[PDB]
Amino acid sequence: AKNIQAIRGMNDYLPGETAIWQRIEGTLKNVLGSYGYSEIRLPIVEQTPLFKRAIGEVTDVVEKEMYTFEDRNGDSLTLRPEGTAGCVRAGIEHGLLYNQEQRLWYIGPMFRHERPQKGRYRQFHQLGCEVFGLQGPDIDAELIMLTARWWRALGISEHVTLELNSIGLDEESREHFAGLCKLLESAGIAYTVNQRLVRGLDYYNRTVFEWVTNSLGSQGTVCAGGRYDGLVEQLGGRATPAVGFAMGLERLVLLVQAVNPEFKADPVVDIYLVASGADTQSAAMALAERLRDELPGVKLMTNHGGGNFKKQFARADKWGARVAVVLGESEVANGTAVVKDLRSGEQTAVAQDSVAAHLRTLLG
Amino acid sequence: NIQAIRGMNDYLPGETAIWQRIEGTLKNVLGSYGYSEIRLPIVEQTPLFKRAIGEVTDVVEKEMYTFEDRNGDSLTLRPEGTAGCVRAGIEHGLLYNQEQRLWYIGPMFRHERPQKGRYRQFHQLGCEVFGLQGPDIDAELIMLTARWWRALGISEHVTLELNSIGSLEARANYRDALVAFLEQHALGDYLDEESREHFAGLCKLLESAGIAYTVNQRLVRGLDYYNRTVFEWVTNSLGSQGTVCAGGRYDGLVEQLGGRATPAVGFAMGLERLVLLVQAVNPEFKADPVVDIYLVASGADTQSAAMALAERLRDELPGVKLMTNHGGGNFKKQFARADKWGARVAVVLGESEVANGTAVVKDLRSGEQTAVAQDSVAAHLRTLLG
Ligand SMILES: Nc1ncnc2c1ncn2[C@@H]1O[C@H](COP(=O)([O-])OC(=O)[C@@H]([NH3+])Cc2c[nH]cn2)[C@@H](O)[C@H]1O
Ligand SMILES: Nc1ncnc2c1ncn2[C@@H]1O[C@H](COP(=O)([O-])OC(=O)[C@@H]([NH3+])Cc2c[nH]cn2)[C@@H](O)[C@H]1O
Repeated sequence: AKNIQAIRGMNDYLPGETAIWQRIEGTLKNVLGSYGYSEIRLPIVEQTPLFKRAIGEVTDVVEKEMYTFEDRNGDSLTLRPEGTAGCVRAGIEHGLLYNQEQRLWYIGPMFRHERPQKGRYRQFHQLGCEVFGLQGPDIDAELIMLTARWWRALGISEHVTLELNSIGLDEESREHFAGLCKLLESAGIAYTVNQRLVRGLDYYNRTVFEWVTNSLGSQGTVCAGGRYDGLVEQLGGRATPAVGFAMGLERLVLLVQAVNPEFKADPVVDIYLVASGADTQSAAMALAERLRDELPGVKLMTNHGGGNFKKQFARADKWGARVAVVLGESEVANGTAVVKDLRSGEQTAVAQDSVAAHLRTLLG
Repeated sequence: NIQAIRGMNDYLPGETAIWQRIEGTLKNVLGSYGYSEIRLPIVEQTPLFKRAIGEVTDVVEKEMYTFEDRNGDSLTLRPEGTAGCVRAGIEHGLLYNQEQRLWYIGPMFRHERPQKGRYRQFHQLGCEVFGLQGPDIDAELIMLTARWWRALGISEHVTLELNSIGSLEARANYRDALVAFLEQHALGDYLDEESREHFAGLCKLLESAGIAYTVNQRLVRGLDYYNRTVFEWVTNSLGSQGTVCAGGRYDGLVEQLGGRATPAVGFAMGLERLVLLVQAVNPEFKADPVVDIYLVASGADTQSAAMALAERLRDELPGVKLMTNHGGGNFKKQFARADKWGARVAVVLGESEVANGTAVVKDLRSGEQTAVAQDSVAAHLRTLLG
């Protein structure tokens, strides 16, 4: 017997912390849903040439970060360090791009071999967004408006700055960049043009932006994206315009918990089901299942493994149950169930056929 | 151009939709039982899988995707989730003298020959409960699954196979007999006393719940950490290679992996097999369109107007899916794009409308369009959509 630890730089998100993640995620997804964007799920592993061909060879990602390995069949495989390439790839592969428009988003883990700190993980997660078929600066502005809406939704708008600039400058890129700035101004979105802003990836053409934070609630940048009109062709498909971005969920989760500790998730248990005595378990479990039928949306946990009423009532407190449906030998024979409000301590005996209604009132 | 690694799929917008509807329902039912989500790393030290799953098992022998890290360490993309789960639990002190009712969803990697229900990158939704011994929690897990089947309406196409493989002793006693017969040419008979009680109590609980099962004495799982209770939910619609959900006890794994002995039980399900079984048995488990309202808008400097009205309508109509057309196009092109997405209504925004402060609300299903003041469109849409 020995202990195996987690690969350094790879994290486990425990029960308490995932509850926050679930809230933040759903909010993000909900807003994406309101703009008409569809979800696409892509492979964690792709062939190495994809990342070499797309990201660029003199990039520090390709140079020193990819987690690459050789498959049983000699093929070199690489665990995705970002997600646009795979997207484009899947796009070209199923023929979703040629003379079509797609507004997609994706979420999942990315991998990069890096020396961990505040916001640098070896296994990290991105919410990414990509649109195909639209060139003008209009769509460029829609994406920024979308990010903007996310900040407001999460209550962190006063902690993210927007950086902007074009790496085309040539005439066309100027008109296009100007139009973008102008849409932003109209939207009342506050920006800062930065001449030295260039992304670490070699596939961006005109537009390049970045939302940043000072709380280092991220690693500075929290979201970053840009346009890449040539990547579809470069990877073997007919030329199509494209733009998107991806955000560091860990950074985001960090920024929110910092800007507003007033954020919380619903507790896990609403009702705890205490039961003790000879042959009560089947009764208790049968009741629990009925309460589940009648009370859709209630989080009810059935104690298991015996324990006296004192221990069980304490388990109810551990979980944060507000109500406790109790049931011993008597209740079972009499066809009742003791409903105990753990907040006021007021318990009452109710006929089982009426417990659902009672709980309903106690929970609001 | 590059293709995808064989045995690893892409889930497109169309099907993605069916996955989220199925996943939600799953997560919702897990929530109604008080189970918490836990998230674990996709890669772990190879020795964990070797230690946990067993050396002479098919997974370890020929399916894992191992490789070396820059520092010499052996890394393995997980082929299952229980090991990572137990590991993370011992590592953060979540199991000692504690109870947990966890679940997780994610990818699992196995190097197998791709078939109808076998892929190299597959997804599991699993459940692990630590700290409870008796057959009660075992029965709960089986009921949890039954609720899912009903929720998804495939209850009629999934059977339950059950079996007890007793304790270490019984299995080490069954060897002599088994092996002896093997050299030459039943498990239930070497089952220690304690294991027979446990399995009977378990069975006694399922009958009462009205859950139908079938004891299968040749049912052993393909992993080596399991102890008493063992089960699999199987479908004849071959929506899978057969088995859609499978699990069992594994009381000794937490200690073996270097922690204090705590009991544990869990299971994991193949989402692909499930999604397949559902689309099969439930012919039209239709998901809703990605677009409700499409925003037409052509004319001089109309876009800032359109994008602005669009932002307002999102604030007023939370829940609606509204897509703002982009890249120009004549009303004819745009109305077509609306059809493409399946928008039921279109709010048109020409040059007049900008000036007159109106917007035309076009009911795509009946063609009857009307001009409404912008302060009243939200209310107008609200009605058209019900
Ligand atoms: N090791 C890490 N640990 C934690 N968070 C990290 C790590 N590396 C990057 N991030 C997060 O991911 C964001 C985007 O990463 P990137 O700068 O490599 O660009 C891109 O990925 C492009 N794919 C953006 C894109 C998508 N579509 C178009 N352009 C960063 O701003 C940061 O929040
Ligand atoms: N290549 C594949 N493609 C698609 N689906 C697949 C593939 N391999 C396995 N599955 C799914 O994973 C389930 C569990 O099969 P398993 O025998 O690998 O055991 C286990 O995973 C145990 N760890 C379950 C467990 C957790 N806790 C206790 N027992 C199968 O019933 C099937 O639905």
